[PDB]
Amino acid sequence: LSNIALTKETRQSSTDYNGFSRLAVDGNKNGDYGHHSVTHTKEDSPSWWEIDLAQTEELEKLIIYNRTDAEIQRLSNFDIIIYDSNDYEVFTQHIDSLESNNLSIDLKGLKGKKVRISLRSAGIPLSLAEVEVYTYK
Ligand SMILES: [Ca+2]
Repeated sequence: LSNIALTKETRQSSTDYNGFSRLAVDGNKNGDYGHHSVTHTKEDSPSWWEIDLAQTEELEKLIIYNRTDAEIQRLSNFDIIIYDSNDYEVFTQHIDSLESNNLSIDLKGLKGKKVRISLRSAGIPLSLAEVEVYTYK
């Protein structure tokens, strides 16, 4: 397995507090906001974040690392949406809440090019410490 998320092109609904979208693919899973490795949107309707894998890949695993210092509850009631190279949805999963600072999803070789994480409660900022996307097997 290799983490092909690293340094892929990212974007998000908006940015607050220097929480750039790229911070979720910098290879640093520290969720303490002041360690400067956690994304942050404004209070959007909805807040979302997206990664472009640059071409279609066989996806083995997705790992999402939450913020940990404060407001950890914000990463809850959300959707993970995977799209093909033509921007059509190929997979959706709804998440009620995280119990630990992270969630792992096996994708069993699902082919996709883009991954969006989008909150279903409007007004809530999205903050991610790290989103890792594994291919290989
Ligand atoms: Ca990070």
